[PDB]
Amino acid sequence: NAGDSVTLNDVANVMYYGEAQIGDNKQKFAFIFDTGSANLWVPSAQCNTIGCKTKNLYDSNKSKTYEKDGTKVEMNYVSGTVSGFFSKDIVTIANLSFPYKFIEVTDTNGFEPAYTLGQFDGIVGLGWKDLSIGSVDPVVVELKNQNKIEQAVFTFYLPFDDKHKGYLTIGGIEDRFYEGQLTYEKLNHDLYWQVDLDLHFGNLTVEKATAIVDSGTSSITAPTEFLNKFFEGLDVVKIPFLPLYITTCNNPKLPTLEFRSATNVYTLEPEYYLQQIFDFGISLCMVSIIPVDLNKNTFILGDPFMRKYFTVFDYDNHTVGFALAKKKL
Amino acid sequence: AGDSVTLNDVANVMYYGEAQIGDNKQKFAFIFDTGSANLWVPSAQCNTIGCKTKNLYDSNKSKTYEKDGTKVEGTVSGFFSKDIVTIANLSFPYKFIEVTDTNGFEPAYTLGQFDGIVGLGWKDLSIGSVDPVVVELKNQNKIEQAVFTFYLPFDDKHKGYLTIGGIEDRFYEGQLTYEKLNHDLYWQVDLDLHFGNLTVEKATAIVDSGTSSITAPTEFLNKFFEGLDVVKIPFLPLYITTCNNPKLPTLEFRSATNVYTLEPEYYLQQIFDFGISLCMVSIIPVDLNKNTFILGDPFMRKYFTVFDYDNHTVGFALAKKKL
Repeated sequence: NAGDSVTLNDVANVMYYGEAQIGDNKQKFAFIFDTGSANLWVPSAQCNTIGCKTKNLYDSNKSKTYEKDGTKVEMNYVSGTVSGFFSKDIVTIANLSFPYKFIEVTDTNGFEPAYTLGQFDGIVGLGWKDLSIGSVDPVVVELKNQNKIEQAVFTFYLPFDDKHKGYLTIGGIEDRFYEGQLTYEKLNHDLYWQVDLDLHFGNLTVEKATAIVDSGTSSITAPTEFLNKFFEGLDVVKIPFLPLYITTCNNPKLPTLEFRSATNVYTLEPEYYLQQIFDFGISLCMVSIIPVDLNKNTFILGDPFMRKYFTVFDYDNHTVGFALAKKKL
Repeated sequence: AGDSVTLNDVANVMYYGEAQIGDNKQKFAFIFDTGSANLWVPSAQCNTIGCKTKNLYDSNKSKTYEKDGTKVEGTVSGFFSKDIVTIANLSFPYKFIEVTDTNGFEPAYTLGQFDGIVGLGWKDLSIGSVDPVVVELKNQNKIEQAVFTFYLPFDDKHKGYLTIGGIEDRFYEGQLTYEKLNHDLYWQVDLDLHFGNLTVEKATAIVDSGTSSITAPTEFLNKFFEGLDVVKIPFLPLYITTCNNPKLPTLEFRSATNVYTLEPEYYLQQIFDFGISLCMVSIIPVDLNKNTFILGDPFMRKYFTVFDYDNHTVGFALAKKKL
């Protein structure tokens, strides 16, 4: 149960990034690690677009272990659209080099404006394999298969705020990151890490909601209609044309969020979904609860929820685990 | 003698009006945009997330459709088409873009209540070298001068207007003041600028009905904002200050012969009010050519604007508060 960690750098509580490497010469890139998708991708040396103009581009010419593939591919998100092509090379994460098949991205035009605004180069998928010929095993599964970790498991620890680092630990669950006992839940489908829940948000309930636990979303997200009802009488103001929700930091009306599994209960107090945004004359916060319409009743438990709950993702037992993150390491 | 399209203002970020294409006279919502030079409508064969709630142009239904198909394309794509456009019951043969892919309009194509954009720029700004709609109309004897004007209502509770073919009394006070274009491209103009402590000689200023803000290059803007008590939201183009922030200076723009100003009250939009009153500042960073600034809606709300092809000028006057 010996773990292996990539340090995660926290920018303003909105995105967490870590470093990994590709190529025998070990080209460095910044990544979001995204439990929502399955591939590793990086912006290619031959990505022209404006977005790529600022990023670290992967150069195959300089890697003695590169191996052409050339298969064009296009994968999509909430985020949403991205295109390019498969390449094999040696990838290094935390300290483990392994041969992987990844995507060089040459088109990032439906990754705007998420991409340009961000200080990541590409994305490490920590999701589940596609049933397609021959999609790749996700990096953590591959590691297990190559016998480089003993368990196909990874955890997240995100620090309460700006002044401390976060951690993606691969291949072992480390006591240092939480208090009490992990609690575990069963998954319902295997596209991603999806959990069944009963939600109580202020006056609002939904029985049998499904929550994606997703490390690369910086908010709790919920269907528009339901979030519309959520905010009413809460004295939350939406900035027109922006996904931005502002309220007074000490708003006493703002409820503690409950999510109920079969046996368990997790709550999310205001303080974990509020980020101070302004401080002249009053303390003004953004609320990290935003509307995204996905499948029926589908909610995403992103960074705010994980800032409270250290979370374990076990491919091997098909479960997600939860416990109170330690306040200091 | 003008013809005006009514602009509806949503939240002060964008104004849209209606136009038509084709004999079956299909209707669409357009941004009327002096910072471009083509007409773009979404195509019936647009697929993307965005297009799926729009009014999509269907050549098949219009008997006056004439097929072009020339591929056009930073990151919006389609093909050219000919058909008759009607704007302000002025009807004309035109070459526009049917858009099939919407990602370059999409940091908020989906969020906006528009279908397309009618460009109001200069032919040399156009893809495909299209005479501008107002030029056509003057050539065709359909209006009286190649001239158009914008009146933007200083809030939601009022209609705005794009008037074509004439400069109308009803929109302004005092004299009109004119600047000659430094180039026939954008509606662009040499101004000396004075933003607080920063001055800049002979900057170029694009007068732009499709931008919702003033724009300045990045470094210059972040310097303008230092010590003003303005804060940026991580990760967005949003800047928030207290509404009666007394340190906010009036923008100043000078030509050889005229002076224009823009006080805080024109570049601030109220945003929060629980306890204290908070504002968003309609000045944002954009990097174009070296000393190029955009004078967007915040400026045009103070100043009624006149765009004149014949005399290669823009004119300015204080907009009537009440029509």
